Amino acid sequence: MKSKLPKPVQDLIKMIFDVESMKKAMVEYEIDLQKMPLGKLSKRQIQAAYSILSEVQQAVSQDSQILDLSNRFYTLIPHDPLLNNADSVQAKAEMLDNLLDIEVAYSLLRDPIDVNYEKLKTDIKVVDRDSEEAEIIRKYVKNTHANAYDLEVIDIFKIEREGECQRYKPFKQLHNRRLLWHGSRTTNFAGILSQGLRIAPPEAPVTGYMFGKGIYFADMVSKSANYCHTSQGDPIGLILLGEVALGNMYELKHSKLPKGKHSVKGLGKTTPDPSANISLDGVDVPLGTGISSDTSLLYNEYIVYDIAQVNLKYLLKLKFNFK
Ligand SMILES: CN(C)CC(=O)Nc1ccc2[nH]c(=O)c3ccccc3c2c1
Repeated sequence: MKSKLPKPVQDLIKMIFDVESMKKAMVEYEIDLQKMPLGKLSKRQIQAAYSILSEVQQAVSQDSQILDLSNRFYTLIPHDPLLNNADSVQAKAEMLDNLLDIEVAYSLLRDPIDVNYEKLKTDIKVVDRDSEEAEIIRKYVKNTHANAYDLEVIDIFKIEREGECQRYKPFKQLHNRRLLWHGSRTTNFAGILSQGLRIAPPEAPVTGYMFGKGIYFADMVSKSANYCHTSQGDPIGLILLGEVALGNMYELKHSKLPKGKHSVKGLGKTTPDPSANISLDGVDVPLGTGISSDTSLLYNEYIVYDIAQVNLKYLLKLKFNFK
């Protein structure tokens, strides 16, 4: 029966639950879809591939011994590439980080649009273009952009994740609560809305993460926009905006969080203008233009090591221009 959901929401549900986009990504990840289809994909083997990927990372102590386990990974994950380098492990690490959010997407998936919206267990409300919050969101995109592509906001959604507010409740008393970006691939978003924003498992190798396993954020929209993996063919992507209770920040230029700190701030070369900082709802919004800050980073990085420190507030349907 005719759904009463708005068109930008209706079209977003079609986008985040696109079966063809999932199979398309599996082809691009070189995965042999004939020996392992989309359906026969299981979490039990993804987690097993990780514990074998971390064993290749263990081959730091000691070439014939490495390839005996390197090919054993290709036994679990069919491919249609020798894993000995640290770069080779990180590449397959990002693949499994993406594959798991597709296994979650197709698990939920297996009128129809209204069932899928409720399957995600989230309230997605469209934000009007004339609203005050739309100007503040559009200014944050236009001013915190670094120039190889141009960004234009197609839609703004106020996303209310089920059971996230009561989870975020104790961290709301923390100081320095900022509104930061989290960019991810269009396919992962079905899992990001149901399970939420998560941290990498202990099975996964630590080599791939600069500041260890946690939830990574940025103040510059362009930084997170690169993690959308958008091309000339399909330029539409999805980026998030979440309330991150940072509090006591551990400022790093280059173990686990000191007794007293609550977050890590990887200092960068360029920071959004602090004299142009708006404190909307008692939450800092660094929508100023990029000014200069020894630092081994592009721009600033904000990492939290507790899933509850995050409260996903907005969602943006972005269009990418290629010059
Ligand atoms: C630490 N890594 C690059 C491995 C990885 O796949 N994680 C990952 C995965 C998704 C990420 N998304 C982001 O928006 C982001 C922003 C600033 C810094 C990092 C990220 C980010 C990082």
